[PDB]
Amino acid sequence: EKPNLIVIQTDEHTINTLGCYRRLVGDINDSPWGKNVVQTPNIDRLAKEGAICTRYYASSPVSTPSRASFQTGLYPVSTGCPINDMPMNPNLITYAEMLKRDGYQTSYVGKWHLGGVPNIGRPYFEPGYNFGYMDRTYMFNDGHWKYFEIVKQPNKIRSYWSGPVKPGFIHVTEYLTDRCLELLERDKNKPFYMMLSIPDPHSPDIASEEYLQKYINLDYEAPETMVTNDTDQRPRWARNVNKDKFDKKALANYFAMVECVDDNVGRILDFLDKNNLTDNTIVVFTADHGDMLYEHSRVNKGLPYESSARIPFVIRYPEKIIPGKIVNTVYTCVDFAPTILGLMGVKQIPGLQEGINDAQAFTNKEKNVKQDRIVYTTASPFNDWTMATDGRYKLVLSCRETPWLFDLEVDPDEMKNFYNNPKYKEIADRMQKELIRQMKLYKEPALSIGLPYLYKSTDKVNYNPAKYKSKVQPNALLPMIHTIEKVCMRPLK
Amino acid sequence: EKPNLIVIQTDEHTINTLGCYRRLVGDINDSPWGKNVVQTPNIDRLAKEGAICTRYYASSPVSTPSRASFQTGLYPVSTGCPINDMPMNPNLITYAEMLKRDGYQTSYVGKWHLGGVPNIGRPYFEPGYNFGYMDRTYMFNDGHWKYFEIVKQPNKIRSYWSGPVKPGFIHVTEYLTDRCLELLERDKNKPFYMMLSIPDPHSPDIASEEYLQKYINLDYEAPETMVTNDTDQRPRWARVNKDKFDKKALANYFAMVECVDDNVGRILDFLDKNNLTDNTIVVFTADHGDMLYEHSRVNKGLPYESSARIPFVIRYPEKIIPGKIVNTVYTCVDFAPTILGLMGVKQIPGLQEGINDAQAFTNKEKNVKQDRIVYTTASPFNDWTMATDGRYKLVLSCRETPWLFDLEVDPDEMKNFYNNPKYKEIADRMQKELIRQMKLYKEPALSIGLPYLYKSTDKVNYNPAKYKSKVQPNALLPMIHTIEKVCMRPLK
Ligand SMILES: [Mg+2]
Ligand SMILES: [Mg+2]
Repeated sequence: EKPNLIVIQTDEHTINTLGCYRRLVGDINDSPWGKNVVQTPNIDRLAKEGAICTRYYASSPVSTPSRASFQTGLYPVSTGCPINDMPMNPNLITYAEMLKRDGYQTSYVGKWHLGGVPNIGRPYFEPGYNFGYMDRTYMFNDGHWKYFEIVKQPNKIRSYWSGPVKPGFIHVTEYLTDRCLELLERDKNKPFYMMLSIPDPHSPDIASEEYLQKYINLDYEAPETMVTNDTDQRPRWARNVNKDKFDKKALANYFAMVECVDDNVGRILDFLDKNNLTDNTIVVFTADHGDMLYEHSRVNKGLPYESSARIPFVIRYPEKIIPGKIVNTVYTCVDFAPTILGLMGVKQIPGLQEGINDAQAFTNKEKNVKQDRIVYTTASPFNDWTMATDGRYKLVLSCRETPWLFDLEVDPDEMKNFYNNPKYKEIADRMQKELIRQMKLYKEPALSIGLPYLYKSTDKVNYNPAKYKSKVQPNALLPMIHTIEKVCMRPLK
Repeated sequence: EKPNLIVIQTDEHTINTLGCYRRLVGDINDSPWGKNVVQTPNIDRLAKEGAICTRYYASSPVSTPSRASFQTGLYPVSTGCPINDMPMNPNLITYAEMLKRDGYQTSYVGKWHLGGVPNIGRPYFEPGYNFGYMDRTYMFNDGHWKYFEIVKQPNKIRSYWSGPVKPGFIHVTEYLTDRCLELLERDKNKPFYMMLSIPDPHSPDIASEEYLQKYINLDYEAPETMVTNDTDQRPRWARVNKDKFDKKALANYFAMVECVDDNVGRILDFLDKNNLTDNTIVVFTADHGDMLYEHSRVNKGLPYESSARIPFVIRYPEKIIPGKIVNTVYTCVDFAPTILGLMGVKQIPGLQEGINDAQAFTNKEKNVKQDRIVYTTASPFNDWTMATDGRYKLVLSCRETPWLFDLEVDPDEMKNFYNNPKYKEIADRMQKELIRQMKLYKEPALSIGLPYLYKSTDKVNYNPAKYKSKVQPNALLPMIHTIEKVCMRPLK
């Protein structure tokens, strides 16, 4: 009996907003922002009835590069899309194409960000190459709107970022979930692969008023990693919101968005239970990247810090995954395709897979799983930092700062550098040798660009991003391309 | 046994630079520019040994839209790329994909213009989706550079617009022809489909000195269709005066065509030596033509015959009788259905907005003519639409009142017959068909709400800026271009 696959992805979602991750490091009611943190009962069910990954990271803490690595089993340079808005190479084979080729009905509902399509001020559905997704009716490339209006039935939709909900407006999280439930009912009696990518926790921290009412008046605490000018000891790749400008209204909005998400994940899980698909359906809860959310005095920033770099990875496969399993092995989005295809018995993406198939970690009987492994992450807009982690030690190399070594056992809040401590010399050496080796193997763009990285603490910063930029002539035809995309390619009539 | 397919396509190539088309309308040594016109012996061989199409037009007289229509059997709006630099829909099936599905080894050497990839100052090889093409090593998206230099063997090339020529420099036409022949030798004993798209005629008009010396000092005459500021009676959609005629540019254009024709001979000589002529279909065509000083215009995509018409010569010795002339009107939308019908290959699944007229080439008629009207569209601004039955050409526009052309009575297209009472019924039946086809093929002008004039009494009230969009610039493009040059398409 071929297992079904449902992947639920969020955008800019910090693991600290999930109770499953907060309980792993302490009380579920303690958070960087205190006790009024959002509770995630429905997502936490997947952890309780399955496996939680404590060291899952984005290949790059930016949307397009991470999403690309999740589909391809490849680092962002080999996907064609290391920067946002770049098209993913249409010739590359995705895990969805492998599922399609094994007789699976494939559907994507939500934000793609891999099609390279223009912004038309409204959701751009069916964007770019299918990449193995048969139903892309409710797949749109990019947008931060919170409300949708349905002008024509298929997917002719007007989008709105803010404002009260007008009479025919639907909150996007509910809409996309409602659409996914419909496709799930149609394919419940066949091998099906559904991916719902919800964009809500993302940047425009604007939430539904029925969710905001529950958080706007509550009290929140500024994260203890927040800085003041005289207490700023952060690396320069992270030097912004000082403790004085911590915004509790934006925090309440983010918490309200996460509750809408968890409620809507529950409707998907309630459906599976009612239609008896829980046992033979693999459910994954994940995100493209996380959010600093005022931690380290940063917000919405692609950083090697845990809150931004780390992504939630919770998987429930009742048949082959024991409940309460914790996988501590370090992983990136490059590992998803080989691992998910191995777990489902499906053939691997042919040729180069720069990741590992660790389906054994979930299929074995060990309640706590850890393998000795190092993984590397990359910076998206400017490739200005690189990072390697073994689970406890995190090494950051940059053209904007001298090397930084973090110890999560001794300093979980990543507030101190241990690179120059002679007691950590062997660790630093091992981590630096691996980062350089992985940088060369996975074609780190910084090496091709010749960025001035500092591999020694004696080095000085000499970096102007302008020298590595290629100024570009503006296309005079784009004003007319935008018109034909709106009125001809994606018409509201 | 499955026939081979070789398609040779040029860029911005007027039919009047081909002697096959010049002899169908007058003397071969008679041109709008005089008797010093380029002679095209090798391309003329395909007309003599096969069929010539007297009324073949581009779907849109602009590169990306016409190229997309040729591959997909669809008008440019349905290809995803009605305008240049827009990418073709990667989900669409091409005739190459249908050939790949029937065992054909498929290859493209030259300019694609459908991948939507960025300009990197050098050729961008392997551009975007394969679209049924299995060898795209020498397929580059866009660029009209005259010389290539090979830094690293596969496809790592630096490009020159026109240099004093250094030792490593290879002229693009010869380079691309050299690579096609290398791929043709490797697949000669298997069913093969090769397309060679040469960008040469389309250009900043710069030819190799070996070919330019043959034309730079000769004498050329300004076309009689040229106008002065005081004798201009052209439609406003076409509004280079005489005296701004550039014979040096013309010489460069003719020298470019002679290099092309010589290089087509090498492909034809290869087929003859390897005995592949009889079971290989060879097609010579172009995306669109060039006004080349005719109607006092040079490179503008217009409904005039020099821009709108495309060369279409086809030789299949097994099924096509030598000397055939097909006068049925066609657009590039018709190629895929017809080529697949001719090769006995499954038609592209789903909607085809064109016809499979392989019977016209296979039949016993030396002069084929069936009643049909076809339509062409304007690429950048959808400002004009055209319909033709072969003799009468109707142009509708937002910049001018309706224009009816009679190519029997006025082959130089200088007069309007729409408001001639003898042509009232023909104009009415032509306009009805244009509007019917415009609605059927989703003409963008109707969707944009452009102010098209459907009566001679109408007045032009059109502001293009009212229909154009506001475009914010992308901050990331500077860094994306660096990644493309150093990571995606490196010279090292
Ligand atoms: Mg982002
Ligand atoms: Mg052009």
